[PDB]
Amino acid sequence: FKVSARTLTGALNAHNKAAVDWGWQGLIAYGCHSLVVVIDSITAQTLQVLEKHKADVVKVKWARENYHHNIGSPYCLRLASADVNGKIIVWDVAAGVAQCEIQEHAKPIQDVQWLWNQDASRDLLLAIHPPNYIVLWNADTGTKLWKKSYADNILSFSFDPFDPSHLTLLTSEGIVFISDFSPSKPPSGPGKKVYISNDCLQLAYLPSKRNHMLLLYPREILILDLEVNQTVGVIAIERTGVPFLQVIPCFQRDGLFCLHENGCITLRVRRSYNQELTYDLRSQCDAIRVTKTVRPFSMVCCPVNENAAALVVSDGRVMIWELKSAVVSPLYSPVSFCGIPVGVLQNKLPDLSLDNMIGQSAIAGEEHLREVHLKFLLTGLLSGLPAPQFAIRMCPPLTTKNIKMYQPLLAVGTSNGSVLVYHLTSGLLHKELSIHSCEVKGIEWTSLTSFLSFATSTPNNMGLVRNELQLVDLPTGRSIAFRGERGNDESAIEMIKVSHLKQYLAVVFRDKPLELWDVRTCTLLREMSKNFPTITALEWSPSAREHFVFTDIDGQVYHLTVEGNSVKDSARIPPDMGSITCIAWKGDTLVLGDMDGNLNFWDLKGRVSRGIPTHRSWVRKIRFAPGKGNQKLIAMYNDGAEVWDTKEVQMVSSLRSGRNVTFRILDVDWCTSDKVILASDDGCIRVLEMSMKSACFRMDEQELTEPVWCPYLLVPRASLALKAFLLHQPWNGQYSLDISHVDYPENEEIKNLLQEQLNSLSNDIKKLLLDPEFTLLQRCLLVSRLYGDESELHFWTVAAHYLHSLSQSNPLDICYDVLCENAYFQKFQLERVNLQEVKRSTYDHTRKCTDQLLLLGQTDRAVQLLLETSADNQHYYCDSLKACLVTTVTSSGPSQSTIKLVATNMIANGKLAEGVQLLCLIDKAADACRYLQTYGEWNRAAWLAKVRLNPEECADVLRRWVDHLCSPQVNQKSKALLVLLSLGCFFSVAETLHSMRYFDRAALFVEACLKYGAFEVTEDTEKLITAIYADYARSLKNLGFKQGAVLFASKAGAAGKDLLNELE
Repeated sequence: FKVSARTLTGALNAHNKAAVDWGWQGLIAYGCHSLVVVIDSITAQTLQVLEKHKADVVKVKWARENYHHNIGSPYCLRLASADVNGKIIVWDVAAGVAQCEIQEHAKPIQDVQWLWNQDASRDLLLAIHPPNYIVLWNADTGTKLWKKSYADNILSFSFDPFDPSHLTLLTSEGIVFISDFSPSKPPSGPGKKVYISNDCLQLAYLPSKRNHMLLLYPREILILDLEVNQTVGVIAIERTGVPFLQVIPCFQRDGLFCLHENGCITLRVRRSYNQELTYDLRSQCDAIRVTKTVRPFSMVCCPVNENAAALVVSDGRVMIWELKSAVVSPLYSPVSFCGIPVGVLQNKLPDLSLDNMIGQSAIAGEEHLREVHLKFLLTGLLSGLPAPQFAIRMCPPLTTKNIKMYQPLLAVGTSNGSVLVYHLTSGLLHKELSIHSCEVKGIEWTSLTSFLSFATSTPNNMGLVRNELQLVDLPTGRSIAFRGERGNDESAIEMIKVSHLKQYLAVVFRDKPLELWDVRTCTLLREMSKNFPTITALEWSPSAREHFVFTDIDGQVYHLTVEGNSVKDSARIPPDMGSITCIAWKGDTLVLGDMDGNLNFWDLKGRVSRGIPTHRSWVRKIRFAPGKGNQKLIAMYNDGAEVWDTKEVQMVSSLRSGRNVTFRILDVDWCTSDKVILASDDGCIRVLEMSMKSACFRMDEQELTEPVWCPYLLVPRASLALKAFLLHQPWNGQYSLDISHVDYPENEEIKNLLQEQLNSLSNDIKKLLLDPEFTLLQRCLLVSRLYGDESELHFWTVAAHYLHSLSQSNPLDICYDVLCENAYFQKFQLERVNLQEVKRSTYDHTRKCTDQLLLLGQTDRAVQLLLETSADNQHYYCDSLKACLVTTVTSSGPSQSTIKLVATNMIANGKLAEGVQLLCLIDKAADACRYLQTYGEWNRAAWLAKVRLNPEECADVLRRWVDHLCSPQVNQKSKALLVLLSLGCFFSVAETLHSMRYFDRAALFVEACLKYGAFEVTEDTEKLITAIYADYARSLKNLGFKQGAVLFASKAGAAGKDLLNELE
């Protein structure tokens, strides 16, 4: 029965309103009063608690994982936190030790967020320093990069998911836009500022629609369009409804998660089946009770599957919700499962992720099917310690007569009237029972499965107080009265004592004589007479003759003996210095505590006293350490606790509040012979060592009732090996998920760790893995989903979709933009320009709408819009001439040389937009795209090539864009890879993947292409395949996995013979 040091959390504080985050690793972290707690959602149990901050935690943000993982960059957990004092700590949650400290000024940190662009460096952090300072930090060495100051009060900021160089700020005046964000130089100027026409609640971008963001209001939700700076969608609640509190967008599908003031969560999905954007409510949960002391703070959602939500409320309760599908605007099931379409006889898992529950986006009012209904279910619940002022007690110490059934139980009393039972080994709450109707004053144990507790009611105008005494047996939970029915007119009870052998019991009142009881018989034995000294302290003798001693208000020490019903007196002691408030007895030493702060070390062997003043204020309670020959006591004062020694008088360690520790001590106890338990005033219970020195709790040595699936807790050499084992499932004929069938010469401990990690997977995941018809692409997608990585998650979906499309409507979702088809993109652009045209307001918008329509191909509706300029505007002649020209220039065969010359001259002189517009207007978009690319506007050129142009001319433009994206001054290789995959050039993708030392993603891509028939093994393409196979085999050999290494070396051919010469 080993006990490890640990801490237990309770209620939350007002400063922890927005301290919670759900990262891609699958763990949820929230901020306690001064601690960070990491919990799991699948099993709902606490895993690791971090305690180093000296102030309240205000922000917790998980790290981003958008980079290739290898030996140099293995899978690790990284956390960042901020406090009120203005300190930022970078955490490595595997042992409890920090890696970086950042502090500037003495003001609270208002916003912390990582950078998603990790192509070059993955240790960049941006934080806001009040009042107008923004600093970009480094998470590796804590070195400042640049500092920029503004002339406003920045509240929050968000990053553009599509353009890394775009950043926006929310100020008390308006919104500030930055378009020159870079880690090398600070922003040039203040940027473009606009004024909204103060009480905004949230500002975030929309990851589903480009150039879209939302503004949160208590009664309204606004969708804003960037290129027109106009509202295109309003989400409003009914007249009698609950105001909004928070909103969280989604990426896989166009949806929003909304949190209300009453604790309700609603899901809204964009309408696509039967002018402004409309979001229809789909699912709703059940509201929780709202009280002046209990209120929800904020909610989080899973960023990987977007099918689970977590809610945090003030009292420490965590609720986990799940979204389920079953078979207003209708919704239909997806066509492709795990990246590829499936039939009607294969196993399916619609609840695996959100994208597998509903279909892709569509335009309402267009000609086109199983209905899908979504509902919310509560499957998790976590509870913590109640309000402060606990009352704790420890189980009887472990002797050699009860080793078989000993269990280290802990009893904690609260003001609600309930008693909490803990285990202290696994850390889980064992039992919770409601006993009393008022605050519990004391808890004492009578056996290993029973204890006693008492409570008092509110005194009246005279002083008489109702007394309650209940005996509780833990396995059954029964509660019965001990004294009986004594009425509600009696004096209160100060203290109760149970003898060492659990035989007798004493009850002490304010002005009532002492009473002696029997635990087994539950009958009275003897009641003291009226002429009895007042009781101020009492203690038994841990030595059926049992002895107990007590003192009076004067100071005289009285020693009495008990044997059955007869009670006699032993001896007397001369008075000795003020009034005694606590007595402790063990062995032959007796210790007395006084008001002034003096401890008299009386020893009943030589009649000698040793008074050692503590120079403190007042002594509350003292208790000795369990165990024979263990002469140690802990003394509780009004400012802290101290550990002493009764053999040699010398203080061992001290803990003073305000000088050494930041919190107070409300109760002390003895867990084991070498550990102590301290109760804090903030609602925390800590188990510390001899010196009460804070330790670093490590997740490696921790016993858990239920295994937790987390590859990040394993060694770097194990996660990659497990990934390789899972990817190539068909080992040596049969299918199995145990290590002991494949050749893998490593130590037994890591093998057992891998086996227990595998055994914690869900039944449906295991069944999907054990499917002969589950193709390699689906396996790769499932592995990417399980590991929580984003790079492969984005790569494999697009790769599989394009491979299946080219091998042979199911279109790609619009969340990829330039990675979609021409017609699907063109339809969305037409819808967007129609929305823009609907809500034109002034002359500064009609011109822009006409310009957009003149490049989207609409020629008939642009002439009519042009013929509307007023007769007083100075541009009437220009607009009329342009309209007439557009009407008469519909011929493209003859008389086009001079028009092209004029366009080229206008482009050369500086006017580029007009020249490009005219060139696209007459007969040519490729030349306009070339000129746009020459001047550095790559995004508009790519958009133009996607809208117009045949799929034979856009290929060259996109290849040039990819080549530009590969420049060392940009470092955007992932986007170039995605565009190359969209272009259907698999050989170039494989070559550039091999050039970037991606030894696994290239081999998997080659295998997938060979299976799907993209390129054959000819006399020219065999060298690259052989080199990739040899490199992957070497990489697998470097990890200790010999089976995959030899399997790939066999297929390598003539470049793997040397590797096989040393493998075997």
